[PDB]
Amino acid sequence: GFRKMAFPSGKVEGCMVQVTCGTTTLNGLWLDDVVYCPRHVICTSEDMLNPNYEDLLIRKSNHNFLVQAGNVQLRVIGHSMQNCVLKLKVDTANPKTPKYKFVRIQPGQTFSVLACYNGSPSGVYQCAMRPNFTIKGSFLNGSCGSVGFNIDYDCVSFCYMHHMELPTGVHAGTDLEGNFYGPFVDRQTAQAAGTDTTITVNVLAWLYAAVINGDRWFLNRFTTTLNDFNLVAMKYNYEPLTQDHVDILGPLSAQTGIAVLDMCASLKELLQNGMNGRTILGSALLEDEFTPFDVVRQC
Amino acid sequence: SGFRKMAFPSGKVEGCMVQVTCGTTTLNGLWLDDVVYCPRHVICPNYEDLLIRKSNHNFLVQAGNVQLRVIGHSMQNCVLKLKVDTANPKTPKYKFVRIQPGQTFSVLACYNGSPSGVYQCAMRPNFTIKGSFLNGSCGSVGFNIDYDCVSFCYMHHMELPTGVHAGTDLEGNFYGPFVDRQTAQAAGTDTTITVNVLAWLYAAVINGDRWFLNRFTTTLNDFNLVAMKYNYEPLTQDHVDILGPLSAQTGIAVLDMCASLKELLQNGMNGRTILGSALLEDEFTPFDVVRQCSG
Ligand SMILES: Cn1cc(-c2cc(-c3cc(Cl)c(F)c(OCc4ccccc4Cl)c3)c(=O)n(-c3cccnc3)c2)c(=O)[nH]c1=O
Repeated sequence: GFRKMAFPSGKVEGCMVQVTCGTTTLNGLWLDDVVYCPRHVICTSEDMLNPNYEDLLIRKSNHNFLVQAGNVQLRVIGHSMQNCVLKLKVDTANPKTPKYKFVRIQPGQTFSVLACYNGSPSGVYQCAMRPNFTIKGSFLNGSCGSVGFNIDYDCVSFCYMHHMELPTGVHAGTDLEGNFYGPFVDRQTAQAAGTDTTITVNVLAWLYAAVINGDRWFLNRFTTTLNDFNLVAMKYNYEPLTQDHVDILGPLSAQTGIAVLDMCASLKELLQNGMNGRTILGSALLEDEFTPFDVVRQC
Repeated sequence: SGFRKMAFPSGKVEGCMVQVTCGTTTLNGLWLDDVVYCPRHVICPNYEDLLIRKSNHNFLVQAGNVQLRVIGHSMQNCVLKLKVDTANPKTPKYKFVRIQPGQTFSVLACYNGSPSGVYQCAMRPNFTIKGSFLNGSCGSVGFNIDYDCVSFCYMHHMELPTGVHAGTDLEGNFYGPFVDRQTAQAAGTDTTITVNVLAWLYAAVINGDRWFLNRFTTTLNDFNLVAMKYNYEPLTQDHVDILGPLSAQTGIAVLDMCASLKELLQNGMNGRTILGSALLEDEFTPFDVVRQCSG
């Protein structure tokens, strides 16, 4: 069938530690001899509205950072800040370090989240970067420093580190170079996410998946132009579909024989009619958290 | 805040997955101490005489890029136990358990000894699971983690025509009325897991999705007569007491929430969603909702 699978979390579990600074404890990512964690681990609650992190970090000494992997304590021998991520240099390389790289992902892209509390992982789930650069995750207090990743062969690509929960209940974070996804800042001042839209190219990939698994009830005889489609789909809060999106789908189009702009016409009709009580691949809603790359891997 | 289908972290189980090959067939095996566990249909039907002709060296056992010499074999129900020359140094604290319909577990899907994805499943009332499997997945395993102890509960044996999957516990007993043979087999008519739907409505409330709540209450009998009408599972008194912790953390008594559910069963949702779903979700247990939404 088609289930939203996460990646096996084992390679990431071996990297999670807890980082303590004063009364603050959150999770860090231990790779080689560096521990990475959100820089607000150094913050007090009075500084939260307008923290001066450079001013706060220059006042800290290595021995102020208690880093703990399992039962073991790690000695911090250096520290530096990169954008919104703090990098704590430690005196012993992590022997469980996998092959890895850091990558900045784009809206529509999917990844797995290892939700951790006190450096101990508690669950893993699949997630997508929304077009408004938030993620609809599942995070409790203490989850800061949890990370999102993909696994390709044996290479863990780290793409997200969790920093905060916005007022609307969605989550905001940075890449592993500390740059936020979206217009957010690690400050407790008012900030709001742009209106969230549906990831059109992902919905289409999911329909192609439905056709591959046997389900054709939503297909119609029509075709459309790219500009006719975008004019209709914008009215439903769908992301504009670009010629690049059209190119990304070509393999699935070839595999099923339905041209991309035919499938677009079926999606136009589905938006107009709703499900009429039916389901596609076990869902009564249009699914937008499977990329074209995903569909092919599990189909 | 937020609510997701969440699996247990699979690291403790990844360290136990291996490929087993008998002739042409290659499927995944579970390596604990000095034994590899896998479905007995990898020997291919009569298995008593079929296994008595296979020698230890009929079974190629690859643990990653290393070879395990099979030095013994044994069968327990539908599961093959291959004794190997050396114990798995990554063996977690573990036990074998059998789960009940309605209970959930995580699944580590493998392909040629290679674990490739993890997802959270529920044992259906008809004893099947709606999993995502492609060829090579057999012997992929289901488990729960509690503390540091892995409870293994599921080993996958076969796909079914409906797209659902059938398998055994780690002692080789099937879940449901299925046999590991090429015979044509059909899943029984499924039913919805009522206590899970209710735990999920509780998760929706905890997340601020409150629209489906109403002033009323009901009775188990009046409610249960509407469950049978909608192909829902009988709600029992044990179910109510199990939903107790959430009943307090929110102020919604369980038969109050049942009035909400009866009223959603009757009239559906007015083009509305609950926790981003257009359907009533029944794959989260009361325990699942607690471990995720409070601590
Ligand atoms: C000390 N401390 C702090 C945290 C921690 C900090 C935060 C957090 C971090 C930063 Cl930089 C903030 F600007 C922030 O104000 C949010 C806000 C309030 C009002 C208006 C707008 C905004 Cl944006 C919050 C957090 O959001 N969470 C969290 C909670 C629930 C789910 N996910 C994340 C947790 C922690 O986990 N451990 C630990 O010891």
